[PDB]
Amino acid sequence: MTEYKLVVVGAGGVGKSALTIQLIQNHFVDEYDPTIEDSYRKQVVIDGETCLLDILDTAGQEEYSAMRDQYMRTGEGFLCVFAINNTKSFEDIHQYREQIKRVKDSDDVPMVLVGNKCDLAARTVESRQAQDLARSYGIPYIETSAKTRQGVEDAFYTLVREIRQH
Ligand SMILES: Nc1nc2c(ncn2[C@@H]2O[C@H](COP(=O)(O)OP(=O)(O)NP(=O)(O)O)[C@@H](O)[C@H]2O)c(=O)[nH]1
Ligand SMILES: [Ca+2]
Ligand SMILES: [Ca+2]
Ligand SMILES: [Mg+2]
Ligand SMILES: [Mg+2]
Repeated sequence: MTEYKLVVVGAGGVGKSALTIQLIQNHFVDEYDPTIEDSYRKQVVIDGETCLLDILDTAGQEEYSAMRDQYMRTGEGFLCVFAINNTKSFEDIHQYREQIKRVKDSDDVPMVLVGNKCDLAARTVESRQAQDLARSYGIPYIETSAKTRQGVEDAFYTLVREIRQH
């Protein structure tokens, strides 16, 4: 069938693993175990097409960031994740997009900007700010909560739909 290689990137603690695990395994990981590099696979039907999703869950911690470049190289589409209660994670999105552009040697790589932890009330990144960033990149902005599952499928499926416009 059709395989889509998705890669989840972004600062430490923003919820990359929680997001991926919610999508693939349908539960919320409450604890924080920093990731090195993990992969998940799942068959799903997206807009009538049977899809194999290969999802790479990457390290956001510099200390665990080892050979992230080598893992990112294979990706066909990237979720760039920040947390809406972590202004620095938003400010650092550019670093991740730059790394993507380097590893893919392209300025045209499918991506979605994701503002996670939208269930939390200590918001310091307003939707409009993130929309403006996404607009400058020519990509969608979607808010998610790995905790409530809000927007989780939408984020990943939207990325698949971006890969398809490639
Ligand atoms: N309230 C809330 N907490 C969340 C959400 N997503 C993740 N968390 C919490 O935030 C912490 C970090 O989540 P995690 O998914 O491990 O982050 P990460 O981006 O994978 N970290 P790392 O880069 O170190 O691997 C965990 O305690 C997790 O429960 C969310 O949408 N809402
Ligand atoms: Ca643990
Ligand atoms: Ca390069
Ligand atoms: Mg993780
Ligand atoms: Mg402000």
